[PDB]
Amino acid sequence: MNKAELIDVLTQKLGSDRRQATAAVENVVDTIVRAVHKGDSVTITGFGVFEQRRRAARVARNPRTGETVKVKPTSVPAFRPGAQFKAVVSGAQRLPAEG
Amino acid sequence: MNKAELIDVLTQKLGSDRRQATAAVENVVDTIVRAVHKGDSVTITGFGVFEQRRRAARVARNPRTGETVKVKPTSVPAFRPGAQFKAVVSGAQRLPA
Repeated sequence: MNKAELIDVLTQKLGSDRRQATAAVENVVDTIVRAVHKGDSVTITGFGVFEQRRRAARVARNPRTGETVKVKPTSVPAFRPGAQFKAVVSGAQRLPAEG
Repeated sequence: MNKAELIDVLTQKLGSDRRQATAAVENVVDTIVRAVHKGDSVTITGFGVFEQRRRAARVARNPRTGETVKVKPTSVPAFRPGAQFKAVVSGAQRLPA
């Protein structure tokens, strides 16, 4: 699923026009990204937690020379899948049914 | 930021009712989860890629008993942060102003 298709899907669920669904996706993404960039975590309960992490000084291998090099700490985004996302994908919980 | 706060911010950006922003968040979530569930990946370009992976043959120590067991294989969700999401968080690229 590419982003346009995500938007087509969301359009039918929301009963919006496509521009609205596009705005929603882009602005969900942007809200998340700006929070994390501030060092805040974002918990979308059930789905997962987006956060910023600070990778300590560590080792990596320099592709162009093959030498191991010690690279500097780096702040990185991460997502921890929440229990319900995991439960569903692992087969331990069924997806929501019409109700 | 909690989910309700994400919804409040989205309500404000979209100029919608809160109920609509709530639908937006929950149905974005459901669309992603369900695609990963059927084994497909969802690429939200810039942001990242949600995917399903198969963990096979992993060991673990049952911290109840202390004994090392092989854990039976499981399919798991994952998210790979996108190039641009990393570039903002790392400080490489500035956010749009």
